[PDB]
Amino acid sequence: ETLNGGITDMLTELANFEKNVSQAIHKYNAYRKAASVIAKYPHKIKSGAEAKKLPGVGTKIAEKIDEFLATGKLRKLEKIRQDDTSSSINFLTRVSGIGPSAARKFVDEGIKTLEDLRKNEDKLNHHQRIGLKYFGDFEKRIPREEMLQMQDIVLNEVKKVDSEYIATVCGSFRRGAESSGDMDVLLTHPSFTSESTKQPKLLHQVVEQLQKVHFITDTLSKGETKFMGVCQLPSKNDEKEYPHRRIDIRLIPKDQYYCGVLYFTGSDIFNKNMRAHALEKGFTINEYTIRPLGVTGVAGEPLPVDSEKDIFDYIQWKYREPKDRSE
DNA sequence: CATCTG
DNA sequence: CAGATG
Ligand code: NA
Ligand code: NA
Ligand SMILES: [Zn+2]
Ligand SMILES: [Zn+2]
Repeated sequence: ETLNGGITDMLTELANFEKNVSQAIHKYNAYRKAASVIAKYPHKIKSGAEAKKLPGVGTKIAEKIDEFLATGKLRKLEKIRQDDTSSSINFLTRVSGIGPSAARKFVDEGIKTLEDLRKNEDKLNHHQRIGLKYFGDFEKRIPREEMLQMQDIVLNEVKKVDSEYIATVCGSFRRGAESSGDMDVLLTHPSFTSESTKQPKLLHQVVEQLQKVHFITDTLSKGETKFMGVCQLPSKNDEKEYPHRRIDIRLIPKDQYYCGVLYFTGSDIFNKNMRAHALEKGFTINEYTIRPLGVTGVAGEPLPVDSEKDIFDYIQWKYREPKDRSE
């Protein structure tokens, strides 16, 4: 957790590049298991050989560790940190809609910077376009103070549209979080469910309203259950306009909301622990539902939930306010 | 995993 | 339809 940090950190630096710059997915995968195990390892690795002793740890990675220990750096790491091409992919990626694949091709066409992009706006697609347009704003954290005003608006309009709507602002913001990165709203209607055959209007109506009154600015992707968009808090008394914020809204069958609600709220850490216990208590838990573990190995059948209250109870646990859902 | 591009 | 991105 700090006894083998530098070690894992470089391993990450290495794994990462294999993946994004080279295509070396395996390679990349290697650095990762390695970093995984060395992370868990209870002692302070004083040598490659000692390391190698580990599973996931081979000869090359050992090699690397020695050099790292032996001297405060790594030639290769240093060699990679310079190279403009590598640095490029790393940069270009920062733009919503640019993944590595794309990051690659652009560089290969000379697009390396931000302007590069701008001039080649033709080569970007819609998402990518928006992405570039909101580059800075997109990287801006969202103060909870904005989060509330924001949440305010969604919740009202979702409301005027259908009284039976049920919206929820999951995420960190939910676990108290002083600031978040984006805004994910969990959504369900009573007339939407597990067997219930679709209902796209269900999602499409609210999206409209939002854009209707201006809260929603752009659409990134708009499927029948997931809408990926951009939004923004009406600039007040002209002087202070807000940034453009990421926003997702997603429809869920009412019959498996709280699993999802719970689920989204995290932290992953809380989740695991809750997953690990549910299991003790003789259960199963996931994004969608909670089921009773049979002894034959496994087995299923959905347990019936009406609130985060129903889940905890089940695995017989202390209901945890979302504030203390941390770990 | 759901959505887009092509 | 494979393959990308979030
Ligand atoms: Na990106
Ligand atoms: Na293939
Ligand atoms: Zn020891
Ligand atoms: Zn999100």
